[PDB]
Amino acid sequence: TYCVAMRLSSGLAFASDSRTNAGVDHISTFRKLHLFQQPGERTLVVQSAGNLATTQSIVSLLQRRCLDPEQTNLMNVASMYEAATLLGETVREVINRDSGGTDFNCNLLLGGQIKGEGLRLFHIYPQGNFIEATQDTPYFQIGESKYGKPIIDRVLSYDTPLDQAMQCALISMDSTLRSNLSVGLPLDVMIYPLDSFSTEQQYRITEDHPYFMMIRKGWGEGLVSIFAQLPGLKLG
Amino acid sequence: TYCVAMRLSSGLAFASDSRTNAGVDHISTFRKLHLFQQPGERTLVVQSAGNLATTQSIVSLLQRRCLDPEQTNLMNVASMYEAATLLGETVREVINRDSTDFNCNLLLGGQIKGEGLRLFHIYPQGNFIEATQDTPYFQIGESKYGKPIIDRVLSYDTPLDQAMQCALISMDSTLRSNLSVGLPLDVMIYPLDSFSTEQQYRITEDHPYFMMIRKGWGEGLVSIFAQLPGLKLG
Amino acid sequence: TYCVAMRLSSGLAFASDSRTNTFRKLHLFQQPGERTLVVQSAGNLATTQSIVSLLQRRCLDPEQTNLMNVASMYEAATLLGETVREVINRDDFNCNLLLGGQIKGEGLRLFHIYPQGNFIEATQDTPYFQIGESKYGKPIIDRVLSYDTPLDQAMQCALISMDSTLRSNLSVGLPLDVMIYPLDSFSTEQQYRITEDHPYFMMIRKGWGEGLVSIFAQLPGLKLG
Amino acid sequence: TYCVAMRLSSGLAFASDSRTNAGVDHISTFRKLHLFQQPGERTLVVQSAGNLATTQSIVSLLQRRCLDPEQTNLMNVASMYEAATLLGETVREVINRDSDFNCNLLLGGQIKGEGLRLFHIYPQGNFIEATQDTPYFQIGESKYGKPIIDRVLSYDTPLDQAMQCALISMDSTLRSNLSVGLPLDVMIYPLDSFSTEQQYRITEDHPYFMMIRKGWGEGLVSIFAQLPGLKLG
Amino acid sequence: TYCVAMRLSSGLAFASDSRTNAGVDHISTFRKLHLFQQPGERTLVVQSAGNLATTQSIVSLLQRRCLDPEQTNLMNVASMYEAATLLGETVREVINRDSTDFNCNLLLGGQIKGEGLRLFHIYPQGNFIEATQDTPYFQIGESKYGKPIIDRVLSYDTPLDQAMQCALISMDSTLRSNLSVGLPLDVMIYPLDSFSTEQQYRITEDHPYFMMIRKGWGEGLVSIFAQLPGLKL
Amino acid sequence: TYCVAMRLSSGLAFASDSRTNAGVDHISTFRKLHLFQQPGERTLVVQSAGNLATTQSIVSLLQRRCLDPEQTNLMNVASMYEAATLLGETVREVINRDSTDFNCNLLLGGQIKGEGLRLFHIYPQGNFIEATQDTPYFQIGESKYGKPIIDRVLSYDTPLDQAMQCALISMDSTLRSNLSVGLPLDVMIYPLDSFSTEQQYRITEDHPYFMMIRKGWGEGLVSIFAQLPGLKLG
Amino acid sequence: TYCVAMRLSSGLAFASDSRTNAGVDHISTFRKLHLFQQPGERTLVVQSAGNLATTQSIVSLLQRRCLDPEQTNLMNVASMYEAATLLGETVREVINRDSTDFNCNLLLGGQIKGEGLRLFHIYPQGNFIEATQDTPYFQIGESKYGKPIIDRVLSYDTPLDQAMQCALISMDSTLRSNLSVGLPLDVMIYPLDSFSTEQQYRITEDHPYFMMIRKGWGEGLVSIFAQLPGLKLG
Amino acid sequence: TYCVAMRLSSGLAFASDSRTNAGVDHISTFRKLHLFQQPGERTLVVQSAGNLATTQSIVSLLQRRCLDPEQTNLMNVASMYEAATLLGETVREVINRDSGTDFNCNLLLGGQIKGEGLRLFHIYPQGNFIEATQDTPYFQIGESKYGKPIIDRVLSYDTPLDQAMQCALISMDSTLRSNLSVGLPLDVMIYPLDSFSTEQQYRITEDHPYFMMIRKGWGEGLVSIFAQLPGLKL
Ligand SMILES: [Cl-]
Ligand SMILES: [Cl-]
Ligand SMILES: [Cl-]
Ligand SMILES: [Cl-]
Repeated sequence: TYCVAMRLSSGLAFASDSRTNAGVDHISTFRKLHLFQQPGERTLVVQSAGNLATTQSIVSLLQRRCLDPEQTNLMNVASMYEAATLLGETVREVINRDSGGTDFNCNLLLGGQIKGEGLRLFHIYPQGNFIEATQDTPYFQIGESKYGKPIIDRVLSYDTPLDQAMQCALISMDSTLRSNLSVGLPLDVMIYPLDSFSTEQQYRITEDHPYFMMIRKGWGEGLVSIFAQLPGLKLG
Repeated sequence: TYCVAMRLSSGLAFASDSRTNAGVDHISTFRKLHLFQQPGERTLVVQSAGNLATTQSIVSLLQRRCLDPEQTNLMNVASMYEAATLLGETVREVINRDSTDFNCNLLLGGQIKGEGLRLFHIYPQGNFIEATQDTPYFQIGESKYGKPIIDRVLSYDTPLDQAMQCALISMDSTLRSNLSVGLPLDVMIYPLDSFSTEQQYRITEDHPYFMMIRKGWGEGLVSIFAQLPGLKLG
Repeated sequence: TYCVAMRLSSGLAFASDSRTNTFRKLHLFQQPGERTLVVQSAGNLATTQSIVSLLQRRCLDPEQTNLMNVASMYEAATLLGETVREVINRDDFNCNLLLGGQIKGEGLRLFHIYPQGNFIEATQDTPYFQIGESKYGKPIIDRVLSYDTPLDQAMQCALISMDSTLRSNLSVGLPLDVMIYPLDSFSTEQQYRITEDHPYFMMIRKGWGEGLVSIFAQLPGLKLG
Repeated sequence: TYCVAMRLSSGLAFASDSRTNAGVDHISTFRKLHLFQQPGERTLVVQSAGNLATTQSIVSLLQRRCLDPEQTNLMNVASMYEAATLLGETVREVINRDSDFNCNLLLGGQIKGEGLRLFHIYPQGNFIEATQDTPYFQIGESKYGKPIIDRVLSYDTPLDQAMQCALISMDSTLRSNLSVGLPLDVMIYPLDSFSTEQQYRITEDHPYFMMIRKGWGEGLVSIFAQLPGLKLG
Repeated sequence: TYCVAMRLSSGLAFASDSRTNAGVDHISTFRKLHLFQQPGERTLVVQSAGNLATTQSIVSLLQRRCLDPEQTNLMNVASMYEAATLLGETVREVINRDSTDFNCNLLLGGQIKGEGLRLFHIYPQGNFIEATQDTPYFQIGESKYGKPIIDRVLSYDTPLDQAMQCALISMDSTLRSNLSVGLPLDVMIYPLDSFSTEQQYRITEDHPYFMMIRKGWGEGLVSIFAQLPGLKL
Repeated sequence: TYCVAMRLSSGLAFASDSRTNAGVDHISTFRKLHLFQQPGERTLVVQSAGNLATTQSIVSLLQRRCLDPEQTNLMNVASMYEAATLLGETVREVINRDSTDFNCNLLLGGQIKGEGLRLFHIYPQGNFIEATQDTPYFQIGESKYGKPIIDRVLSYDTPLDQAMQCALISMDSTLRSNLSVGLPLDVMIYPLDSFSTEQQYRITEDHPYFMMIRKGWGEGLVSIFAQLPGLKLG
Repeated sequence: TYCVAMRLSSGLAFASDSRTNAGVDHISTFRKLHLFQQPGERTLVVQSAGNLATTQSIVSLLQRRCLDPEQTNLMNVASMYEAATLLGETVREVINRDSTDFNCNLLLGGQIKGEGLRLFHIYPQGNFIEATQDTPYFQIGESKYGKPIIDRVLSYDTPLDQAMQCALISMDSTLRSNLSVGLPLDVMIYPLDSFSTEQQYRITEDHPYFMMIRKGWGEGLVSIFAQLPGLKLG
Repeated sequence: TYCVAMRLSSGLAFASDSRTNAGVDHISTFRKLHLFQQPGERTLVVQSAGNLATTQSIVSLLQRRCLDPEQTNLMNVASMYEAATLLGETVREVINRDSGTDFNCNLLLGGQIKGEGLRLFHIYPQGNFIEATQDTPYFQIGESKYGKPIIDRVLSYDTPLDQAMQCALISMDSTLRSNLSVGLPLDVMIYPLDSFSTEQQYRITEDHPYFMMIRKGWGEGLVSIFAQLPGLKL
């Protein structure tokens, strides 16, 4: 479980793995990127980490309540801030129901755009409160995140173009996949261009995916080449 | 707090930062690489992570007891394995006296004449594991930031100087990404059969070569990134 | 005790053994033309039988939430959790449940209920759940089952899985209770009890066993150098 | 962690994975098959599962005590049965010292003057011995790989096929539980040979292993497809 | 996290750092100086300390409610005092919803046309105090390191540029002594009656003047120390 | 309440204020610097902060036991480390008997013949940390006001007299910024290998040199500020 | 925080300190004597003690509302009793809004034309009492230290100049005895039927007369003690 | 209830009132100065404040246990420090029994045991305690603030015994005049250094000539000093 989200001037980039810990001996594939879409009006992405029972319930309840117009839901919230308030309430609702402790805890990332607004990205905590990405901290990570953090800090900034933000996300994934076996393919990624309200750039990245293979091989080879040509060690 | 140690065919490489959390409003610099040296006979290195009160006491006890020939100490143990057994005992002794608040992790590496290079990781519980050709390095403290470069370029047959280059790059990525890790560094190269502590160095913010390799690595990465083939998710 | 449930595009397949250490490990909550719910049990027998009995007894009370008047399978899963927690609070006794079936107005849904009373739902990415002594029978499921596998081949997969389990672990034993639930059918017709004398089960086991021995002998010779 | 050892009429076959759980967020590669060899006189194989620190200490102690003739060790114990008792004592010694800390071990090989013997040593230090009717032992994550062994292995199965059976068992296990992983360490011990030459490291790039996995998988899918149609009525 | 505000006769001076603790392994840069601006009419500065989720919700709710003319907001309150009461209400609202773990402190300083400069310190309870000529500045966050130079050099009558200087030296000493406080900085000079936000600046580690003033202060101090009379106890 | 101790290459420097909060409406003057000295053999300094009942009891018990040769005391401990352990043990003894209300912090520094200068910070839990060359000083009590000047000029190699000057300045800024700290002061300079407590001093409101250095420092700060480069942010 | 008010035959005398604790570790200077003056028609003095946020809100609300003739305010109330009532109402208003730790005490004194001098003590609950000839003064804050001198020398008929002397001696003893009370002071003499704030003063540490009255009282007192008859309790 | 004790170079001075609140409508006279005496060997004085029932049970238990040589008691403790420890144990003892802050008390314990100097303690309701030093040479319990200013301006560690008792009486007089919870008769005592005697112990009644004398002299003395002060120059 590793999800990352980036809020840039030109749009948002999302990447999630799918390797999930369901039990003592139950390691399986679950989608960790879900969409709430009203074409021409809103595009919302929810990413999951932590207890699978908890996050599946949060997504299911949200999806179900989207069908009830007499209730506050992700289709009739006026802004991304209200979506975050709503996500947080649902987090408390599900955790308190399942509880009798940190066992049922989750973290969520919520990102997107509602027509009438700019891009917004939030990190929701188990307590139900949340923080918002700014230009100074333009990305969020949830799950096993430290292996993939150094490359984002090296190359991502608020003004990084979308395609490069996504290359950065994939490289971040590559380093994580290589270093921690709790994170695993397939991947689910998405690029959201500003004011597009489009879900066309949604992709599942498997091991057989030709481009992910190439960027991994190219990056790896580039690094090994940089390393070999480093000037000789002079510690004295 | 981040320490790494590497056991290679030609020797050992050690790198430790010095930034320490002693109390919350008390974050300062403490050395996390200590030496037990017998010129021509043994070279043993201890790296510290976790509770500062606990690690300092363990090291002091080991240091005070090296001066007493009538008890087991790091100067009279016969193998690195007995050295590990002794460290393990002392951990349990210090933690049991002071009382996960008082927990520590240690790295123990070097050579005692008559045997090859050995490197151990000691746990709070006092048990330990040993580095092999398949898993030839250990990290303690805030280690994940710095792990990918090691997995990408380090193996048992990496020459000492490149292993040290790898450690420094590992530190660089850690320094950039987590503020609980901080300069100065204390690093050391132990060439096989040398029983020397001569290549022990303190790396400060002004160190010319550390500055150069960080800059060289960073610029190298930025260029590799820029030259990558265009995104094709379609 | 070993139970398996599969959620495919075209329907659901369930298989449970019955040896305990005979008790039913597959229960039906049936309303013809409206809903078909299957509950499977593994783990502490006292706990599981208590949970199942409360649920059945409450089906007789329409003024209470029960498996006959829940609006969706999601609510069915929520109810099961409440009952799990209710029994826990009242009284190690680990239990696991599988909940699968269909309520009209909704598609096929499948849940794994945990001892803590929380639960997960099967997806296209993870289209089956196992409870009980499950490791012996997992490799064949991974080899041949995917979300779009036909019901009959899914049931064949489940049976071979039982076979490997029956052969390897003596706490799992005949008879079997199995069921094929076709999409939108709301039927319990393809529910069957499989005993030692069942002709087709005998057939697939010998058929499967012989094939594997045949592939094995036909393998290219060992070359480890 | 998954280790299997097979005792046959013609020899022994051993297969171990190497994926190891050393600590929280520390899954690494460690060899789980170690050898105690006396050319022309003795060949002993020890396979490890469970707590890495415990098993490593046991192996290290055994290796170190082999250098001392004034002490009971795996070089001077008279039979495999005495070797098993020796392992068991060492298990208890290390566990009591380090005290969760539990391990399971497999012990197999031949001491000159005796036939092949194979033992499974438990964390309490006791042990059981392989027979002709139950001609293999497994430790670690073993259930996934058990059915294929029961279907095709017997006391009289030749060594090459026994090793093939181990490899398929490893394959179903690798595919089904991510705690088990490549590289592998395997070994074939021919009866009366006292040789350690047929020991191998199998990495992901190993051609025959790539081949046998591909061959077995395709075969299984063919048998499944050629099965008679479902008849539950 | 360290923010300071100074209310002087010729204007207001503000300085904020950006190092923030969002989670254990999440120390990041967040801006801690926010503006509510109506050209020619009002300029309001809000500084943040304490829980980030909490302070961001407070600022965001206020920003959103400014777009609603039918509701009390920072654009239609008549005095800086009503602004402060409004802040306190938003503080209690956020704390109640999200739940000292969620506690925050705020500084509110600025000017509404028809009134002089006003500066408030808002507490986690939603009540507040106001700066006077006797107590002309407030600090929030990690404040003790930087207090001695302010008490030493600042008074109600200090010219604006010297007040900003005091702030920068205050900041330097804090940076030098406590690692929870960190660059970049956000600073602002508000001259009396200007209703202007032009003099707002981001100070990075590369900022030429900040390097200069730190250097001058540091060498000046080291020279003062050396020229001290020899110790006579 | 503010205490600071510095361990330098040439000796140790100590300074403590005296303003103590003993009760709800009872803030009075109490000594926070106590000496255990055996001429020509040992000089040990203890500084106290936290609950007055607790620290006064710890000091009296240590003094009581110094008169009994049949039990471990500060007069017969072999190293400063065993002394720290003894302090930590006495802290736990008093806290448990009297019982965060009873908590205290202590500083312990000095020299025992046969070893170098050693300085410890003892925590209420009874464990402790040791000063090193990288962190050559400790503060207890109200310490943040007085830390920056120390970080600016103090180093392991600062000559003794300057270390004391730095301490007095630190004390001055604290006195000025927080009313829980107050004159008189009790200070001491311990030169390495001297084993003398001859340089212990009480600094009152009337102390001439302290008056001179305060006004001298204050005037100096104002002059430097004024000669700073003019503000240019545009 | 210490405030006193005296209602005498010839007028009123007021004195307050300024030391305020606004939060933990935030002890600073705040005015605790505020004026509401209508030249030739009213002179009202409000003195503050307790929670600063509470008292500052009370005074600010009162000041703002004086600018609103459409509302009851301290400028259009007919008598000091109506003023006390309004003050009590505002006390409840701020305390109920902000919500025992938001509590404050206030003194309200002066004269509104058409009635004589009046002085009130307003409590946190919003009710109040009024000074009479038998109890001609009120104190708020840290008051016990400065009470004996008032009881010994103050009466309803004490002249204004002597009354202020008593208040100053009351402060001196308090300043010397409790560190929550501190300079500068704000004092005022209000002569009967004057309606003037001409006699409003800030007393600093450098204030010539205050230094004189303090030294003079202190010196004289020590002299009295020396002239007492020898102790003979037997 | 007001008790004060002074520890000086030449001896100790004690003074206590007797007015006690035993119930809301039960305000009575009870002695608040008790003696534990061994002629030629020790003199201990215990002074009482707070809950009478608690205070009476403590003093009685100490008196009763003074009759049992097989138990730790105030007659066989080696030092005053051991006596304070004993009182604290008894304070906690009585409070835990009676509770199954209403039952809280404060105590003063002062005197001399042969072989030791003068010692004075203030015992807290928690059973912990502090000791008087040269820096704080007296303690007060009960309603103490009215009487604190005269002691601060007149008492020092080197103050002779007679002037110290005089200082205590004036302190009592001011308290009497300012607070109705404190009342005559008084119980006072002067203990000269190394005397181990209870002869200078006195009951001071309303009719006591010398106290009547010292009150009138001081009252007149103050009023005259007030009268000759320079006129207001604000
Ligand atoms: Cl609902
Ligand atoms: Cl020892
Ligand atoms: Cl890397
Ligand atoms: Cl009257």
